[PDB]
Amino acid sequence: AVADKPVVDISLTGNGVPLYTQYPSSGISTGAFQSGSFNKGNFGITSSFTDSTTTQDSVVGTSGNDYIVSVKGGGDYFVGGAGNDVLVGGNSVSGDTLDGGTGNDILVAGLGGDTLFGGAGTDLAVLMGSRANYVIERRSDGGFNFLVKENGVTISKSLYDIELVQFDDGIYQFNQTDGTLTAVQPSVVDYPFEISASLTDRDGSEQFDSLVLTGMPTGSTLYQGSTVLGTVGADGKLTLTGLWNQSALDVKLTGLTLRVPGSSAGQFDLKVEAIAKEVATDQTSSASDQD
Ligand SMILES: [Ca+2]
Ligand SMILES: [Ca+2]
Ligand SMILES: [Ca+2]
Ligand SMILES: [Ca+2]
Ligand SMILES: [Ca+2]
Ligand SMILES: [Ca+2]
Ligand SMILES: [Ca+2]
Ligand SMILES: [Ca+2]
Ligand SMILES: [Ca+2]
Repeated sequence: AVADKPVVDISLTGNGVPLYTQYPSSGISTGAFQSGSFNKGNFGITSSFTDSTTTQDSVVGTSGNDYIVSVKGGGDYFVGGAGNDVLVGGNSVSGDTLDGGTGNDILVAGLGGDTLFGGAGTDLAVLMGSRANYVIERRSDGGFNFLVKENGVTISKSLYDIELVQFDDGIYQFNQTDGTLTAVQPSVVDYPFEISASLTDRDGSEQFDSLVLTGMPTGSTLYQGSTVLGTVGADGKLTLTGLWNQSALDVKLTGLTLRVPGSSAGQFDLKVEAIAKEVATDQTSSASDQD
C-alpha cells in the first residue's frame, strides 16, 4: 500500500490570445473572419455580401454596418461606405483593395499584396502572424508598407488612414506620421492548455486525489469550456478535484483556458502536481512557461 509516483504532462496548446473589451475584433483570427465564425452582432452587422469570381470583383456595401468577405479569393475590391464595416479579403497572392470609407471599420487583409484604406474614423487592420513578423516603411504617399514573408516570399501590404493594427500577439496603436506601433495593454489574455496524468499502479487500488496548479497570476480564472473551475488567489494556486471519472487510472483534461488579467504578469510558469493515492500519497509535476 505504497503510493507509486504517477506521470503528469502539462501542455500549452497554443499561444496566449489577448482580448480587449473595447475592440470586438480582438480574439478573431483572419480564418474565423473569412469563414464567418464570429459574432456579427458584436459589430452591429445589418447586411452581408460575398464576392463571386476568382478574379478582381468590386462589391459596394451600404450606408449601414456591412460584412463583405472574399469567399473565392482573387484580390477583390470592397467599398464599405458609411457605417462600421467588416471587410474581409482573401489569401490569394493578388491583393485585395479594402476601402473602409467613413465609420470605424475592421479591414482584414488575409495573405497577399493587399491595399487597406481605413478612410475617416478610427479603423483597425487585422494582419496574420505576430507584430514581430512585420517590417514597417514610410511611403512617399503618406501610407505605409507592411512587409511580411508569406510562403517563404516577401510580400508588401499598404495601409492608409489606419489607427490600429491587430496581430496574433495583440492590438497596437499606429502612429500615422512615423509608423511607430505601440502595444495596447489587453483586458485579459487567454492561455489554452491540457493536462494528462496516469497512475503507474494499474490494479485500481490507486486513484488521482487531485491536480494542484501553481505559479498562476492572482485574479486569473480557469475555465473548462463553459465551466468556471476557479479563480486564482494571492497564493497563485488552484486544487482541481472531480473533473474526471474518479475510478480512472488515466486523466486527460482538455478545453482548459487560463484567463489572466492584462494588468498581471506577461510571463509565468504554470506548474501541475498530479497526486496519486491509496492512504499514502505520491506526486509528480511538469511545468510550461506562458508568455
Ligand atoms: Ca501503490
Ligand atoms: Ca473574388
Ligand atoms: Ca480576395
Ligand atoms: Ca457600410
Ligand atoms: Ca465604413
Ligand atoms: Ca488578401
Ligand atoms: Ca473608416
Ligand atoms: Ca481612419
Ligand atoms: Ca496496487
